[PDB]
Amino acid sequence: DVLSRMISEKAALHGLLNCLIKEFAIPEGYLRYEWPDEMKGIPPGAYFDGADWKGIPMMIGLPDQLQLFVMVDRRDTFGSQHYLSDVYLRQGDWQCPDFEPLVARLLAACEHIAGRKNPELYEQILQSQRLVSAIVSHNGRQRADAPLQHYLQSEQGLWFGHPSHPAPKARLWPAHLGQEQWAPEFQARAALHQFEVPVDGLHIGANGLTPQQVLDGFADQQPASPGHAIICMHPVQAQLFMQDARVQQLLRDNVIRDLGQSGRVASPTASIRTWFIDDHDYFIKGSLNVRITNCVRKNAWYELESTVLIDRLFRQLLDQHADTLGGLVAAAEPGVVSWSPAAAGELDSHWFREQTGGILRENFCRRTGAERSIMAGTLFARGVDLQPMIQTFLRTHYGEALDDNALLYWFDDYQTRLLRPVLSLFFNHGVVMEPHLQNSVLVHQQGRPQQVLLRDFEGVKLTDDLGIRYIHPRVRQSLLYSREQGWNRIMYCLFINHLSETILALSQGRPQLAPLMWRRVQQQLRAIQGELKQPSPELDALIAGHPVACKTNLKVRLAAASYVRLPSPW
Amino acid sequence: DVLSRMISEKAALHGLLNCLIKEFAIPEGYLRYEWPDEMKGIPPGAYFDGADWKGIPMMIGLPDQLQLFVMVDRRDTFGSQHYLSDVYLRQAGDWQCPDFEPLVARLLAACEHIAGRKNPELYEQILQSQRLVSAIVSHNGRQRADAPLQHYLQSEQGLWFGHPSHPAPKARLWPAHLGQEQWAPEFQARAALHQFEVPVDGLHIGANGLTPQQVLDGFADQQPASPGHAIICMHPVQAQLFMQDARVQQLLRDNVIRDLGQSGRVASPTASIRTWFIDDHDYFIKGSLNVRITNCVRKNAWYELESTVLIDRLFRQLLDQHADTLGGLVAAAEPGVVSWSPAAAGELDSHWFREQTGGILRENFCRRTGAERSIMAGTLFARGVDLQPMIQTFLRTHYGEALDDNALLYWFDDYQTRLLRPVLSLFFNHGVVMEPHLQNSVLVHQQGRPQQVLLRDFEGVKLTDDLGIRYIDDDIHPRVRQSLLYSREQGWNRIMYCLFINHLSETILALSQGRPQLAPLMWRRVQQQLRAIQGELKQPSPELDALIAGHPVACKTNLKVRLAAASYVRLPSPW
Ligand SMILES: Nc1ncnc2c1ncn2[C@@H]1O[C@H](COP(=O)(O)O)[C@@H](O)[C@H]1O
Ligand SMILES: Nc1ncnc2c1ncn2[C@@H]1O[C@H](COP(=O)(O)O)[C@@H](O)[C@H]1O
Repeated sequence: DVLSRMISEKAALHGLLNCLIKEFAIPEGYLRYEWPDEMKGIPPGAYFDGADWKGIPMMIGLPDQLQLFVMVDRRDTFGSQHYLSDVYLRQGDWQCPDFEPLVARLLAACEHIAGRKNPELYEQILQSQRLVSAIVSHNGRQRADAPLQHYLQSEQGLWFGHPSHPAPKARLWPAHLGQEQWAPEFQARAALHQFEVPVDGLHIGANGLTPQQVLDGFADQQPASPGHAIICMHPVQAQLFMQDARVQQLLRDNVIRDLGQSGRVASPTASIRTWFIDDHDYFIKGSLNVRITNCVRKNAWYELESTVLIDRLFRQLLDQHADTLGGLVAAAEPGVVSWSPAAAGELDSHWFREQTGGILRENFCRRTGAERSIMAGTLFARGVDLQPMIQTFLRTHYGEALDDNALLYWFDDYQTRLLRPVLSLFFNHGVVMEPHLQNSVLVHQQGRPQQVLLRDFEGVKLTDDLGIRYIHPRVRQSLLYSREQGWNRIMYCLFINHLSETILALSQGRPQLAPLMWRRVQQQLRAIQGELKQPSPELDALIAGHPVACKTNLKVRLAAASYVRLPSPW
Repeated sequence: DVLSRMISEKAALHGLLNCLIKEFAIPEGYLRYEWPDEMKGIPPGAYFDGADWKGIPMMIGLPDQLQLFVMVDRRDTFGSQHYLSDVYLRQAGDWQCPDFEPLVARLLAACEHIAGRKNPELYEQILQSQRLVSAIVSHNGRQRADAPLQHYLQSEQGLWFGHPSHPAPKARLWPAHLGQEQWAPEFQARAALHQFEVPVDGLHIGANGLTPQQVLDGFADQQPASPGHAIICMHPVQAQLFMQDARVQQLLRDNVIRDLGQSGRVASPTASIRTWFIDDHDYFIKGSLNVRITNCVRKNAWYELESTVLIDRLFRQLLDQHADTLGGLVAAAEPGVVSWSPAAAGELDSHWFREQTGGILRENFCRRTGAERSIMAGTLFARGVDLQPMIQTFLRTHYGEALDDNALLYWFDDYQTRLLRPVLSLFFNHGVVMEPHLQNSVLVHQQGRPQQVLLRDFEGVKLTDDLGIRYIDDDIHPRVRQSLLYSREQGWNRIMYCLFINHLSETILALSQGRPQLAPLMWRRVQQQLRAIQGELKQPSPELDALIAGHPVACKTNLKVRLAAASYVRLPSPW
């Protein structure tokens, strides 16, 4: 309980330091691995364990006459390391300030470096940590590695959320309407909200499903009277929707009808607005007009059309270019539904469509099996005891302690399945996936990696030189990336977001494996380069040793910023 | 170096904390197992590891407004626990964690307030001892941490930290100029012993089973002596002191005695400093050392030299006729004893001459036991240069694998039985009071399985008034008998302190590191063992009954007795 608060404060803190080190200290030059010239105020027990130093001293100089001390377990160029001491600060004698005080000062430091302040961020960092405390407390009695035993529990078990983010669990629910009833981390379940709507205003996109079968995937249609159909949305989305005067106007005129929470019974997933239904053919991905992680997460009209277009393309690449796809497994997105009143104003129509918009994703579990499939973020995350959960999950599958050569063999299998499809798609066809931890699902046979399923069509882009060569101009704009923009994304998602976290969780207690795992990534890049059918200059530079693009989560909140570069592990 | 220093500050702090818990806090009721009501100043990392609390909160109210906080691994009646955090202090005021010197200063001041007396000399002795430890850890810090457990001399030499419940374990007050490294077993010191040539007519020789001449050659080669003279030998620092005296100078000028410098056997001091080991020699040499080491002056008193003879005669008789009543005792013999004084000196001068020159021979048990099968207990249960209990690695090696709970309980059981039976057998059956603390004990083991617990040191053997004193022939100097004579209760306090607080408590804390739930199981095995031994005693034991039924055990002090003008306290029973 106090324990739960204490667990949450260390987790949040570690998230905030990842950002400081990655976004600011490494790019700008503020980090050195050295001991302070004067340790006054730091207790012996923070850096001395009885026999030796607890790892390596880390110092961060900060323009404002501010210093930061922390012990770490490794040197890493991507800023991935286990922190082995509390954080200490000096302006003067060293201090160990409380959570909030520490956040306040560190954020302040980042605001000077940035030249801008953010009124809202501070309260978001604290909100996020107070949820995590509620979460740890609620979930603290289960076996620690239980999230990795079933697909759904892994969506529900990203306790700490994104691991390089200042406010991972920021969720700004409306005037009451609840928290815990909608949180995956609380095993949230609910009947989806339903409306009955005239068919003249429906928009349906579909691939190999009839417009009727697309509706059937969202709602049982039988209660619809003729000339009508049933749409569903997040109960929170439905209450905000029934708060516009344009929806009240329509409900009073009996153009649309409210059917309450009468829909399929579903569990939301780590993305909050995508719902899972055990043994149904589809996940449901709706719009939620709510600030999740600082951002309204919505299905814009042209994205509803993106999705269809993308789905059809992956199907066409598979049927004809399977062997230049590098072993690709992806969840399809076969249908898309929205509603707007007939002969509505262009602006009204945008807003109705965006509010009611929904996508169907293939429930890959029917195909992969729900007890073989783990969201990649939960796989490489830490349990309620703050240990990386991967460690014991391998232990019970392997049948004993894993030696160095079993971690390297396992890693090799894993990273091969991530890199081969991603890099095949970008250089052979100009398709840009987004393989961060939360768009990837490992499929595994008794623990041995089989495939890494990739999802999320919102995140798929097409390059102007290649991909786009496979419709409305605004949809086109949404889909299009330059070859450079796209390569930055693939650099960040694959190496910094994903495998950097993979190697860290596998290499706990054994930091010497880290460069061994990096050399092996470098050797896998080479073998895949020779397997490509098109020019790959960008991959040559990465293989050479050139800097790697990295997306930012703190910095983008301070400036009026987007990406930095970090030196390459090889 | 900086790492070595920190290892020593941690080690010394822990020893001093032991004293405070054992001699003030627990007996006077200043101790509670309880979180502060306010944590400000203490960092999260000091009590929280990421998942759970690093053990149990320990807290001490010190009458002078001062309070103390330290995380410990267990609750213990004797003050035996592993400390799992730095030490924190607060007045009236946030918590803080002072450096070693201030931390020692404020702890000292608090114990002094209780006592009403200050001892700044003990303060300097605390700092001085920590510094020698700093040097010791740095000199030895590269050998394998359990190397001191592989050979007998090594075991005498690798008591890196000394007495673990003492505020100044390594403090040794030689004249400032004679150095520390040259005489320290922790620096693998060796030396030729210092010799004088002396006329035979002032020798006072005690021998059991040996001729006078064999006793002499036990200390030195008598070959360089001229007719009617012998060669006695001596700690070279003691010869420095012995030669200060005007009486000695006067013999030197008159050529009655000659100074032969350091020309005797090269030998290696052992943990008691004044007792030398020679590899493959029949005997240890135990000399006087008129220097303050730890809590006493290490002279063989003139009357202790007479009594050694009688206790050795006595032990031989017991071991020979009364075997069945001795509980399996193994004890190092002390068969010869030499000293010199001028034949025409009076009592006072003769007594003083005899204490400067006093020598005791003790049997090199390693001739029976084997050098590689023998370990001083003190070290056996001590921390290596890494601050880990050396017995852990010692046992895992000899057992091939990691020892499970049972394995440790079994090993403990074979150990305490062989320590307890002899000691209690000697005290109840015969009234012979031994002093079985960690340094008066050697474990004879076979591939790590404990075989004998040999016991040593006749200087502190006493005989009870009701029983033990019966063994001595009533034509003995009154002073020699006064020295041997304990009351039954004086006798019982000592044994209780040595057996259970000094010894097994340490055995148990070492064996049971990282597994504190074995301590009560182990104290229970101890208790069943007392009941067993009792039904085997030939005489009554109303004190053993009191102990079994959970009455408080007697505890010797090492800080309190240094502050008082009080030598003992009572601690509550483990069971
Ligand atoms: N390692 C991760 N990388 C990216 N997003 C993550 C990660 N872990 C959790 N998430 C969350 O998953 C959601 C993805 O949202 P989006 O990418 O906008 O569809 C965001 O709320 C993220 O905060
Ligand atoms: N645990 C211990 N108990 C008693 N003496 C010890 C202990 N550890 C080290 N020693 C040293 O062993 C020597 C024995 O002294 P004595 O009591 O005269 O035999 C003293 O110098 C002590 O400092």
